[PDB]
Parts: sequence; C-alpha cells; structure tokens
Amino acid sequence: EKRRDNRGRILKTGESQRKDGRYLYKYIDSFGEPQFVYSWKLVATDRVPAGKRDAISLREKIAELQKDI
DNA sequence: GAGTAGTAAATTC
DNA sequence: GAATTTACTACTC
Repeated sequence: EKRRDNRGRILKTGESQRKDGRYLYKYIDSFGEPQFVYSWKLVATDRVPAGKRDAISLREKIAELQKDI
C-alpha cells in the first residue's frame, strides 16, 4: 500500500500532505520529539501559487536532514 | 515510530 | 490593507 500526493505520483513513508495541499514531512529526531518540515514543491521543478513564500523542494530539505546541515 | 487535525505566533504581496 | 505561513502538541496505529 503506497499513498500518493494530490496528483498521481508516489510519496514515501514519513512524507505526506496537510489540509492546505502543501507537503508535510514529519520525522522523529534523535531527541524523541516529532519535527515538522513544510514546503509546496515536492521536487525542485514544480511551482507555487502566487502569494506563497518561495522555498526549495521538500526533497532538498530532507537531503539536509540526511546529510548534516 | 507514522499521520491527521487543530491550533499559537509572525509574516507577506 | 487582508490574508497567510510556520511550529508542536494530542490523539491515533
């Protein structure tokens, strides 16, 4: 069973979407307290409704959490 | 640990 | 000027 985004792609565990359609990636840090990461573009290729603050794709943020900073 | 819904505060075109 | 985003928790499995 694999959930998908508001389109037809495939989101991996840990990733998901809130009620605003924006993507949301929750992940328990080595502290024991869930962490919220928000974004609108799943990959640095999509766009973002005018009025929203530009940002890298959540995939670019996750990459930082996997590396170090 | 994974996810949702709801909120508290500050910010933007 | 108005509307909007971010962050954490509470409960759930």
